[PDB]
Amino acid sequence: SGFRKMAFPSGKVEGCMVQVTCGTTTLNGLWLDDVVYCPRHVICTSEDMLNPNYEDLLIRKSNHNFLVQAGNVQLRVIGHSMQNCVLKLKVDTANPKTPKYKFVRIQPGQTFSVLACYNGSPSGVYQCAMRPNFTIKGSFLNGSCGSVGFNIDYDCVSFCYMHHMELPTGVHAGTDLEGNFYGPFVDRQTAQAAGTDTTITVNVLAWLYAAVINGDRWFLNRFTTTLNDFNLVAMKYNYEPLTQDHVDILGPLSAQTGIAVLDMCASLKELLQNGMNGRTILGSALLEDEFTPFDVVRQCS
Amino acid sequence: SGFRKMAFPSGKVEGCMVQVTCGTTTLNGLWLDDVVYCPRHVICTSEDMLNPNYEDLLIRKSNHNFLVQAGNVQLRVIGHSMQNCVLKLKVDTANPKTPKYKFVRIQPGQTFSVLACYNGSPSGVYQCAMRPNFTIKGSFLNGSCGSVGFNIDYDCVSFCYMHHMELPTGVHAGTDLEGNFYGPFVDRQTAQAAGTDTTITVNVLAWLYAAVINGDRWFLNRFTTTLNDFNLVAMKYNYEPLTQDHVDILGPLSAQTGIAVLDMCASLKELLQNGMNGRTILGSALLEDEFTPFDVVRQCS
Ligand SMILES: [Au+]
Ligand SMILES: [Au+]
Repeated sequence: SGFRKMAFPSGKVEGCMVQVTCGTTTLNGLWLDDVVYCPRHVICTSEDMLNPNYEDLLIRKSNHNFLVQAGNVQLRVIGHSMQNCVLKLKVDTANPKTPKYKFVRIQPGQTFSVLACYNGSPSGVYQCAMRPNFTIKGSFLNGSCGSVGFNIDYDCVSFCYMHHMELPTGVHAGTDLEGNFYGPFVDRQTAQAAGTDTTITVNVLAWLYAAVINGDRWFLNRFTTTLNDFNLVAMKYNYEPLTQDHVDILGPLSAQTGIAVLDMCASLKELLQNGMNGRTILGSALLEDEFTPFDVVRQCS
Repeated sequence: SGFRKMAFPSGKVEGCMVQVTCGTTTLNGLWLDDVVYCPRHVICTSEDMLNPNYEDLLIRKSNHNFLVQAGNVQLRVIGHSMQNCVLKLKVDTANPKTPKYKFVRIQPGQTFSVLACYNGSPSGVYQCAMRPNFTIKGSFLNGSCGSVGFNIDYDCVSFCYMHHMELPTGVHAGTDLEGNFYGPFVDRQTAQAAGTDTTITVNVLAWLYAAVINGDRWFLNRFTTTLNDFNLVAMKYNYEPLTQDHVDILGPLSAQTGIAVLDMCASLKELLQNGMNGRTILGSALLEDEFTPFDVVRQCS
């Protein structure tokens, strides 16, 4: 038994992490096959970030200006192009540690594991979630740009995130592995603000289902509710509106616990209306919303 | 910026994870050099766990009774011995993915990253801490025995934990890589209880120092205190008594923030005496004590 914030084994991704140095700036790149993916702001300095015509600055850059390093080995760049906000550095030698992988753009609320990297070397791994305002609450210092978020299905490593920016409000923003930013954020240093960070409601119920099968049952209570009326209380406390799909995904969680999805919404409804009375659920004094229903069934498999 | 619960990159440890099957039971083993380390309860069934003379059951076991599997490769066992509560299965082929490693027995309060494994395959990685009652609050299902906890220093992978038991109270217990259990727990299914889980106080102050450099400063307050008098309030709320060593380890954290260690103890003292008024620190509604002072300086490096 036991429940914890778990991240995927990052071993397959560590073998894809390289260092990219373009002029004076340095960050990390994702080495898959014979292509190295890195944020396109590597071709910019601190003054360009104020407002960078990225197409103009790429005109002055050539193949030998991109230094790809994989430990004590230097990769030879023989081609480069700009795909949205990412850089595709074609190299001559393929990555021998390339795993089974795809490029998947995740949805708001889905979770993924992030490998923090600096100078192409992995520093740590933690679990993250795509907040409804299309930001993430990760740990990213300077030089962490190029770090990726991934999911692992048996043998397939599903790359989904790449760090780019840190907003002036403390959170972070980035793109998928195709270069398209998650949300209305641009790779430019300006006054960017994210929306009101609502709570992934389907991820809270899945987390409450994990507390039931682990001992924490003091929040279980003798009330039920309807989907429309629970969404009224959920909308007041800045929660995501629950849909019929979210109810279905918790089906397996409801089938094993024998607690209906609407009965869990009522118990949650009382936690929003009465608080927690100083008590804890699964070692947390607040309601955790960074566990997908699939994250629970995987940890309780 | 940003602060999160980070675990070490588990890539170096994934290359050391094998499957050990002795008779009807199966679990994971740590393949370093030509030795495979696994809990010695692999030679026991469900009925033996009631009370197992481990020396007697090992008399009936030979080399061919231990099946070591590394994916689609079977390892040949040519030697086996019992070191405390671990099993040393000598094999004929050395592990090519053996990293730089040592066997270090950590102290209560220190942190380490755990790789959850089932049937010799890594499932996830999460950060853990050695609670003062010598247990851990990890996530371990059936078949997770043999999973290890580790720290990584540049190139040295410091192995420190190996999962063995799940107590009837929900927490877990295990040994170091030399077989010696952490605490007064035995590899036997009986009525074992851990002591009162106190709070690692030095790890709370280091966590509060991380909140200062990240924005969360509402808990900063205009009071100071002494070490002896803070330990009076700390002893009431089941906290670890603060020593002069704990004060010194926070030196770097106090030097950069310009907040004295005693000033942080006073702010914490008010958090224990007044609660949190429903507010959060670093996204948590309680005081987190699973961050060593070195865990903070590493994340703020
Ligand atoms: Au960066
Ligand atoms: Au086990």
